[PDB]
Amino acid sequence: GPLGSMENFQKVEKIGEGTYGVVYKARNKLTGEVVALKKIRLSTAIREISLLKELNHPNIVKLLDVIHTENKLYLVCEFLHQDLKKFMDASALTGIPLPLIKSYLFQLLQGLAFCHSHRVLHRDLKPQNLLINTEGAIKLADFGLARAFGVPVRTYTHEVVTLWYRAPEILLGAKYYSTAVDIWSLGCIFAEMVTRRALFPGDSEIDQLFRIFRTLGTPDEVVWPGVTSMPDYKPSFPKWARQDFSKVVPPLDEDGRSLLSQMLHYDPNKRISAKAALAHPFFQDVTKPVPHLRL
Ligand SMILES: CCC(=O)N1CCN(CC)c2cc(C(=O)OC)ccc21
Repeated sequence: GPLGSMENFQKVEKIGEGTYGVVYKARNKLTGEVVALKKIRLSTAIREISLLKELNHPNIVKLLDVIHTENKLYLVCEFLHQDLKKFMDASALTGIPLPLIKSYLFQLLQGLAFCHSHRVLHRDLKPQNLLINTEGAIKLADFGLARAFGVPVRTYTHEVVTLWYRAPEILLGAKYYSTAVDIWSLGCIFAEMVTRRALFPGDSEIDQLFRIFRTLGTPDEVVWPGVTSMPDYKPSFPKWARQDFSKVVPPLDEDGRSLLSQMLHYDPNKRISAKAALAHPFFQDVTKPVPHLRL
């Protein structure tokens, strides 16, 4: 077993925790570089992860190296100074300005268009893993693997937001997710930036599914062909009627609501793609504003 390959890094503070890893702000004792370090205590993962080292995009957090040591895997990443979750909480009383919301949505759709073109899915987009900098950029981080691994961290306080961004086909037991799962997650994040409240804040898998049903209507073969034969579908689901989007995301203009409605189509095969969404009229006036960041 290897040793010593981490002596060059000085942990500065903890910045995140997940089911299978802990994330630190760290200073390379030699380089002087400040990085983010994910520590996973302990195959197909090595090839899948090392493939993420080549997916380089201005809207994807750069993965710098992958360091295997003493039955611990380290991921070394570029460091950003704030995540969208904290920025959204910092703006809860003022709201994020719409031109900045639009900029952020456009950039993340650019990021997803890139990954999806390379047949990479994120699988777990959440405000907490969208990272922002002072110059107005936002970046995707913490790509979810197809086969999770690593010893679960016993100190992991779970989070209320865990299921809030999960696409309905995942919740209904689809075995093979498509890139449409990421568009759903981003639509949920788009709505939350606009309204300052989570769109579908479910606290169990069935609560998550039912919160979606009460808002968009219980799906049937009319809007989602094949849904009634999905693994976890139950003919005994309650039958809620669809609400109108004017009530779900005020104060979003008609272009925004139109784009959002397409990001939240039940049928993954009808849900808009990242590339098509970039062409939506909502973005004809997109700009790149500066956020006001504290630290
Ligand atoms: C290499 C570490 C990594 O894989 N990830 C995904 C895990 N997290 C979330 C805590 C993360 C945060 C930051 C960051 O700059 O936070 C301010 C940078 C990278 C990562």
